[PDB]
Amino acid sequence: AHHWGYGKHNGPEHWHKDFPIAKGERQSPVDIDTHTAKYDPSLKPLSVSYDQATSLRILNNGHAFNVEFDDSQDKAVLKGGPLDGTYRLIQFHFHWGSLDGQGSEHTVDKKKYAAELHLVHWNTKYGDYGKAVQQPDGLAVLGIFLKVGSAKPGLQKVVDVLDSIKTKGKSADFTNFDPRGLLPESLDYWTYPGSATTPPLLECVTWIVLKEPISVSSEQVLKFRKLNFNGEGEPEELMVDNWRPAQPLKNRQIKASFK
Ligand SMILES: NS(=O)(=O)c1nccs1
Ligand SMILES: NS(=O)(=O)c1nccs1
Ligand SMILES: [Zn+2]
Repeated sequence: AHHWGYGKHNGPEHWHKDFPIAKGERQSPVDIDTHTAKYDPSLKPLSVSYDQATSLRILNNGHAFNVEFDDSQDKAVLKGGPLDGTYRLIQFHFHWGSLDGQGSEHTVDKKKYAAELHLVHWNTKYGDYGKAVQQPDGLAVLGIFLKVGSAKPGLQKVVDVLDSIKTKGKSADFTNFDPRGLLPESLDYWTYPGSATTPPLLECVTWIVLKEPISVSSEQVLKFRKLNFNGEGEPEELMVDNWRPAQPLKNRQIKASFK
């Protein structure tokens, strides 16, 4: 069974041994070189349609926490931008650091942010998530950087439930959460073809990374860092530094939606 993680002994440098696609041609995350990314006037504005989102549950899965949505019909969808068709929101989660100077997966001119939010969506033309991840255009992940400054009011409900899901395998009800409160003002973005950033690292993602970070407070991110990778009663390993470093860009172009 899976035994990968973020530690010295099972972290990103080890993943290729059980997931050889780790060394593939379209791995994520990557560094976004802002001077090399080309404005593409053919890209569209994103359409983020979360008005009818139905959050259900929050789960500590031993790698991050996922806020899960009802994806049994088109309630919260992502369309437009670089995408063809309709992508349904299934879950969001974050990656973060042990200190504010690292935590993001993507970097911008080598700058690491304190954390990165991933809103994960699957292409409805493949019928279910498991089928979608087997396709090069199966997922669309909306990535949003977090910097530390003022509090993000819409994040507080998430932070306040974390005490109840401290350890791997714990979940809690998480209904009526509006993910619109996690977005920045601008939907300007970069996009490129990549992969999931956790094993099995499937090369199925169209990445859409927002240029504008959101601000969260130090206190909010400190609460992320109180979670545990371990299960209940096991030796405590704080859930920190659950980010994969930037991978080689190889034969890919990062496109900008903005001039
Ligand atoms: N990250 S991994 O699953 O390939 C692994 N490395 C050592 C033991 S298990
Ligand atoms: N961290 S991520 O959003 O690229 C992801 N991995 C698996 C499903 S979604
Ligand atoms: Zn992620």
